[PDB]
Amino acid sequence: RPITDVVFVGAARTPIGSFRSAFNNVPVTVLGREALKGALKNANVKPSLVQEAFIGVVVPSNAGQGPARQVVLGAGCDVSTVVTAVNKMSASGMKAIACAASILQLDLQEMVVAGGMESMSCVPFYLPRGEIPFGGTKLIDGIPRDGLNDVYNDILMGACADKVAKQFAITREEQDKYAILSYKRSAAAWKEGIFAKEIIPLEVTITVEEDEEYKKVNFEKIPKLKPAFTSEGSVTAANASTLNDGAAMVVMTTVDGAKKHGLKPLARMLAYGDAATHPIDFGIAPASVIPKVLKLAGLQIKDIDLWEINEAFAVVPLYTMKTLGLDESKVNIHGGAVSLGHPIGMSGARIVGHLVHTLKPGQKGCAAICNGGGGAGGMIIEKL
Amino acid sequence: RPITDVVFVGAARTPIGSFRSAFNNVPVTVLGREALKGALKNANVKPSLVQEAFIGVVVPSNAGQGPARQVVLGAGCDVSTVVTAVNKMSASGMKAIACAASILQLDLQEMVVAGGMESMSCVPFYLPRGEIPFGGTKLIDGIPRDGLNDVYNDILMGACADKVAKQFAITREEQDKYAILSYKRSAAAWKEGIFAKEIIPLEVTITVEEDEEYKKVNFEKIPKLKPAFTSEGSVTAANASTLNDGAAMVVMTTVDGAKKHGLKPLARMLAYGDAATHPIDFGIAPASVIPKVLKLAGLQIKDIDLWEINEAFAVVPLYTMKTLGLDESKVNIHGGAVSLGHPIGMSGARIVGHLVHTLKPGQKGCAAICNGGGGAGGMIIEKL
Amino acid sequence: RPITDVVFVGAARTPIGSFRSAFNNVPVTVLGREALKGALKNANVKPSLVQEAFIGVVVPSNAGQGPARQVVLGAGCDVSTVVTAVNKMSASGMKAIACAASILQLDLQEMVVAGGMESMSCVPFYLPRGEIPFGGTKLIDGIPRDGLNDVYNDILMGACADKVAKQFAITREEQDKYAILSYKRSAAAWKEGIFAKEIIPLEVTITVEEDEEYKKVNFEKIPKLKPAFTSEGSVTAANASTLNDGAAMVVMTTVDGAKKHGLKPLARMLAYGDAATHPIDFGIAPASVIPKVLKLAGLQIKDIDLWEINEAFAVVPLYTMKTLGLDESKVNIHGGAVSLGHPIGMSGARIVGHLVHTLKPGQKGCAAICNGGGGAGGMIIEKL
Amino acid sequence: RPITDVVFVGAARTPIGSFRSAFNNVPVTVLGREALKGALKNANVKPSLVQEAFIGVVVPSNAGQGPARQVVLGAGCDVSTVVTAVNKMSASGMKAIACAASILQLDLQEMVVAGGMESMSCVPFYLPRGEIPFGGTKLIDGIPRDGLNDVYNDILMGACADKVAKQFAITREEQDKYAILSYKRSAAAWKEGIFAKEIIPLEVTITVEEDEEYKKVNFEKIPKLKPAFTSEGSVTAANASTLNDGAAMVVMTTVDGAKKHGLKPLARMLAYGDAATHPIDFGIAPASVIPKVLKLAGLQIKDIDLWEINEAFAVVPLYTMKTLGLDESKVNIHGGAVSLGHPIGMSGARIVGHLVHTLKPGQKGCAAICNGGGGAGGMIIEKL
Ligand SMILES: CCC(=O)SCCNC(=O)CCNC(=O)[C@H](O)C(C)(C)COP(=O)(O)OP(=O)(O)OC[C@H]1O[C@@H](n2cnc3c(N)ncnc32)[C@H](O)[C@@H]1OP(=O)(O)O
Ligand SMILES: CCC(=O)SCCNC(=O)CCNC(=O)[C@H](O)C(C)(C)COP(=O)(O)OP(=O)(O)OC[C@H]1O[C@@H](n2cnc3c(N)ncnc32)[C@H](O)[C@@H]1OP(=O)(O)O
Ligand SMILES: CCC(=O)SCCNC(=O)CCNC(=O)[C@H](O)C(C)(C)COP(=O)(O)OP(=O)(O)OC[C@H]1O[C@@H](n2cnc3c(N)ncnc32)[C@H](O)[C@@H]1OP(=O)(O)O
Ligand SMILES: CCC(=O)SCCNC(=O)CCNC(=O)[C@H](O)C(C)(C)COP(=O)(O)OP(=O)(O)OC[C@H]1O[C@@H](n2cnc3c(N)ncnc32)[C@H](O)[C@@H]1OP(=O)(O)O
Repeated sequence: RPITDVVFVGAARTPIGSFRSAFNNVPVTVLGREALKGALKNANVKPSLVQEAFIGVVVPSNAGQGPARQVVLGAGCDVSTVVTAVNKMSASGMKAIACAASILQLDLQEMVVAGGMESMSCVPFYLPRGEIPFGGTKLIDGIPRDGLNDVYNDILMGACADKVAKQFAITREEQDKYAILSYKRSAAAWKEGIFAKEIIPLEVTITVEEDEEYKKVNFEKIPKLKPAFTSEGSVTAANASTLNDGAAMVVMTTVDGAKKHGLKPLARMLAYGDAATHPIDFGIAPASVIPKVLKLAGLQIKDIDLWEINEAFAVVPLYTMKTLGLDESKVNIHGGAVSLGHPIGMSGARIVGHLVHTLKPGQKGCAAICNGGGGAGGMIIEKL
Repeated sequence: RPITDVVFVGAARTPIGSFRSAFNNVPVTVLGREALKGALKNANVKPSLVQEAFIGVVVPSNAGQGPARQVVLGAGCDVSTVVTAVNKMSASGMKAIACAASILQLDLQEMVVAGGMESMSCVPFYLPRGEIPFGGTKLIDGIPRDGLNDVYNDILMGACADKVAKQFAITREEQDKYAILSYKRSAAAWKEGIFAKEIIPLEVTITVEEDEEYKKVNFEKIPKLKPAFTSEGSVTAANASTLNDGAAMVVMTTVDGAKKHGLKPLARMLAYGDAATHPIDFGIAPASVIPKVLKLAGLQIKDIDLWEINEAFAVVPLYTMKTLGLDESKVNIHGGAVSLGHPIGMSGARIVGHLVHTLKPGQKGCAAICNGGGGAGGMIIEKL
Repeated sequence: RPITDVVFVGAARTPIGSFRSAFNNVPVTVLGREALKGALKNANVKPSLVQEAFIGVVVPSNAGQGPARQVVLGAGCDVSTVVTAVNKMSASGMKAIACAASILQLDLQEMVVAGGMESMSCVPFYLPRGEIPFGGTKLIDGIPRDGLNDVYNDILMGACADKVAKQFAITREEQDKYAILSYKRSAAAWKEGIFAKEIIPLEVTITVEEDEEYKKVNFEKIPKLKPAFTSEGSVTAANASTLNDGAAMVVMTTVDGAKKHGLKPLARMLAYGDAATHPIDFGIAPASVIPKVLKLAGLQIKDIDLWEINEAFAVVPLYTMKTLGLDESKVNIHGGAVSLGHPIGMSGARIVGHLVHTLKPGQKGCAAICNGGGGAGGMIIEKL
Repeated sequence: RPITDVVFVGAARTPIGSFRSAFNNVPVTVLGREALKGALKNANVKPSLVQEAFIGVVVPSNAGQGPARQVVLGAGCDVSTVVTAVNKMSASGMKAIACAASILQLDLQEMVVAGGMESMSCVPFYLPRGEIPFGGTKLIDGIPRDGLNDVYNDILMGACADKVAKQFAITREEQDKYAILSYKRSAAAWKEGIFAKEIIPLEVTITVEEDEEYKKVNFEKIPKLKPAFTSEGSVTAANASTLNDGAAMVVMTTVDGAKKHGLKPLARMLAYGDAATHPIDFGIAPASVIPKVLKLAGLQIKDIDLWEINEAFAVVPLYTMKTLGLDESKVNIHGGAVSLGHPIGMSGARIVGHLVHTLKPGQKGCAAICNGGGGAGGMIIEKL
């Protein structure tokens, strides 16, 4: 099969909750379950048709055995469904979609689901096994420990971004200008109904139906903030992604599978892949994966109508756009992780699902998402 | 490409350590690093040639950001290497190999490594985020919580095995006879040098060069033990797999990649896949995945020379053999997880690597490994 | 020396804070320090004159080394001051005063301070030393563990009170009537300025100057509440004492010491002592200690103008009054622990200090306070 | 009464166990129970005659409600018995005896028990109440937190001793010579049967009948050790007291009570008291309390036949002896806390009970014990 036989037939996501707020105490598996129910409904695919699932999640500690399996069975899929979880840090939700696409192209399955999820609010603290040391010991926070602290450099992802920003003269002022644009774009998109196709609401009693993060902004305060990660840094709490909860899922099949069940293909796969570099330099990895997947698709930069370059920090889209010569009016046009937030296992799936829904038929979209350890995932789709 | 273009060029593993013993306080990332270095040496592949890695690991809590990445960089691979972790419970090490095979068949990479790892000794305890409730709360053990307790039935994997055993009249005595055979087969294999090709030793100061579990047996005591999981049960500490630490890796390429680099293919891929059923019934899933992968390879039961059916409990090989009509003299002939131990992320890779080394040229081997949540992975290879 | 040579020259207390409210995160040592500064100021005694201190505190875990010493040095006393802490559960603050009185009567010191303190809000959770058990373990709440759970019966103090209430036909209705009277008396006393002599305020920024608990009442809801401790119980959250934070201190000397420093004796000691019975029956112990200290003072029930019978539960003053034939109009006339709250190490000192301030000159007051394990302290003073 | 009317009629103690060794996991209340039963048996006093108890214990966290009460009821005393715990750090066991003596002299009771206890092995770790902070927090060790760290200087008691040693030229070599003498004196006393009168054994299954610490010595290694507390320090693990478990109790009455019950007085009280100085200087406090209690008894240094100056560190007896001009052949003649160990709540009672048994009729003994926060207790008795 050619890669273009792989089609997306549905996509949905939860709202993104703010840290310890809307989805406080809501396990990641609940979020994933509701996103998957939503995606299957969007696809008009009954859960019993799903043969296999790949779900990204980075720090599922204390969510119980096989949280990806919990999601799939919770969404009503049959126990015959095959399920795997993947962790590629913030690329997890995209890599899950890639793995699903690979088994479809090899005709190993016909109907598959994929996506990503994270509850950063529910990440626990750790105590090591064995003898508690005389004199006491640290209760370890799983978020920096397994999520956000670089092992090799022993500094947070944001401090890595400070390094890249200084090296490439990406100023505090440019980062704040970009952050403001992201917040304003997120608000405009919500007002225009842009997310209506892709959002499913949750009851928690309250009903959560809107992204929580993007109203949490004070434009006048942004240039006044102190550096958040290093003493002479440029990255701040306003121009960095936030800690968040959410899930995003897609339903994928082959052209034959769609015909067989009378489904409407929403988009098709053109290319996917990954690139990596030094851990501290994850911020430049999207600029390497993008040419790689363009080449796989037989396309050039001018052929992409919309870019989703995950806003890990304002630093990353800024580096990527300037280094590759991208038009900012075609990049992250409905906001991104700086203003919508960043449940790390979710975001890679969210930005792909967003392109599936928001591209006009015929248009091509490219998503690129950097990840801890120095990587980035890339993916190109064509709207149908 | 055809699946038969996918070839294994190397395989290696650490010894398996017993719980809180040989590899006590040794992070999973150290174990995986040494297994990966060993596999690359076995393949005569310089680490700089590795383009992508998939590594299985089930409960990596508190091992730091991106433990699979830590392994790959620790082993000397270039920062350009693409890395993903996978969790399919005890099938993780096998599913990783499958994912690697898929991208090789699609010509998305040429040189890939895959495997699995677990340090059960280093799994931590959890405390949830937020208010410790008045009256106190439970400090949670990550091993049952994220590893071994079934979410849906709220019983341990061994209690699930008790259920399957009683349903299908797999007696305590049959389970004990199988357990004794496994311990004896493990000791005989060690004495005969069977594992010399696949083992790499580790310095921990001690040198660990031998599987620690298989000498921890008293044959006369085995029929005297009480049930380990349920009051009227048949599963015991002796006829159940143990808790362990270890890692296993393989190096994979295409027939063209092997030619290009002057490498000797050891084995080729014939088929891989997965099946699943009700979570409590994971023990019967290997009996479903085996016919599935036989059909994918165009083979019958008689065409397989060696079976590796992971010994999660003696129950599982016994059910599988009697349901499919397998010859026990061709099943788990050098022992298995009851006597060698079961680092859950490792075992699916171990049993495939074992077939790569121990099959005679021209022979075909089938590996099947059940997993929490109701699944099993399957794989068939042919020795060259 | 006769006991009547022992005189009180000052007394002060903090407001009582509600659980995890006004004094949340304020260590017990801060509360004790401010109460002791206040008492010394009330006495017109410079801190350098204090020779010895006894301070009651029941659960000082994690308050650091020698919290009683911390209080004394924090209040400005010289390092030459001798300091001891005592724990007699809820009798601690009274027993501390008794011990101080004993060394004054023996002329072993001339100027001493005594009192009680507790921060129930700051009591920690416990994890035992050594190997954390496989499968997890309980994080133990210090409040029930070291404060409120009876060791012998393995039930809470309130469940003990249910037992005594049922045995002596002290009804739910009588307990609620008493609880209402306590809340109304507390409010009336605050409005009338009754506590103005004895209270010192604290800055925490906010200024805490009033008892927090006594406004936390809904009179209409009281008869509607469910039992709080046992399924068919009579004790409820409204008619039981609450969990609270506070400290109370007194300054004591001999008649000669007062003359020497030109101090005004506020009251003199007539008798003190203790009685005890079966742990579950602590509620009847005040009725035994009262005749004991009356006999020591050469007095009868009619000779006491005011009674302070600590309101551990409404059960306890009710039992005591009816069994001894006391006039309720002379008992706990300005409220008590049901409505003002009950920092367990404090209350014994509070009720004595209250009598020191609120008796008219010439009048005699008797304080009696039951305690976990089956005890009660008693004390009689004469206002001067 | 005169102080000389107060008589000791019995004394006993557990062996002292080494940290996490003989009495590992044995609650302090068990140790105190057995010591109290033993003392009552030594006195030939039936437990039902005991009217009141004072028991010292410094860090009873997680030992349950009212551990002193648990000891008294566990020993078979009547529920009518009045019970109080006291904490004066390492003076607790002595101050308890003082408090008992005071109420006997005032004729408030006739038959009283007193002593001290500690299980340092069972001291727990602490987690504060409320939100675990983002980023994690310290699991606190109760031993330094509530036992051994000075609050004001934020250094351990051993670091305070380093300060006193350097200020007064008490050399490493002098401290080591004293430590060696203590270990040798302890071994000689054990061999000579010195402790046979005062020890009661315990079943834990093992029988513990001997002090565990004094054989844990290597004389040749002592001068080779590194400082234990400060980089340029003189205090080492060998010349400092150790962490230990144990309990010691006495039975006390008046000359009239002894006559009434046909008991033999063993010793009489001559004086008791306390002194204090700056917290870091607790090591010089015994040199202040000794002249104080000598004056109270109308005695001089030459009138004392045996000194028990608690060996918190070798520093403390050395300072005391040279400052007061004491004859070392009369000081700690059967070893002390450096070689026998130092359960902090126990030791003040142990050294007084030891004098009760080991003094010859007509001899006078003085005990002095320093304590955290800057204090020392002192006591003088006369053997009958
Ligand atoms: C490797 C590939 C990747 O994807 S890396 C990305 C992974 N994710 C991350 O690294 C998450 C990084 N983010 C964080 O760690 C947190 O959000 C950080 C930066 C630490 C901020 O947390 P925290 O300090 O708790 O936030 P805060 O809300 O209290 O803000 C601090 C001060 O800044 C202000 N602030 C914040 N946002 C805005 C805004 N949009 N507009 C105006 N002001 C803002 C807050 O008001 C606050 O101010 P103040 O100090 O209280 O006065
Ligand atoms: C879903 C797909 C899957 O892969 S499921 C499988 C995943 N893994 C698991 O589920 C791990 C299951 N195993 C376990 O949980 C533990 O190994 C269990 C069964 C609990 C045993 O742990 P534990 O009780 O600590 O072991 P233990 O060594 O103290 O043994 C208990 C008593 O039995 C004995 N015993 C043990 N093994 C043998 C043997 N081979 N021969 C003779 N005797 C044996 C021990 O001597 C011990 O005896 P005793 O009670 O001390 O007298
Ligand atoms: C041995 C000698 C001694 O001194 S023994 C005494 C030592 N101290 C103790 O034993 C403390 C005993 N008290 C306690 O343990 C707690 O205060 C108990 C009883 C458990 C209550 O705690 P908690 O359940 O958290 O309180 P809550 O405020 O949520 O109340 C529960 C429901 O009752 C109500 N309530 C309470 N007080 C009143 C009142 N004064 N008037 C009207 N209603 C009241 C609350 O509104 C609450 O109602 P709801 O269930 O939320 O609808
Ligand atoms: C304020 C009034 C007071 O009463 S203050 C006193 C209160 N109590 C205290 O302060 C307790 C002070 N003691 C302690 O904290 C511990 O005992 C300290 C000093 C920290 C020692 O603990 P730890 O380091 O675990 O001991 P350790 O047995 O491992 O010994 C360390 C090395 O020294 C050696 N050592 C020890 N004792 C002896 C001896 N008697 N003869 C010869 N050698 C000795 C050990 O062999 C050990 O050597 P190595 O480093 O393993 O080679």
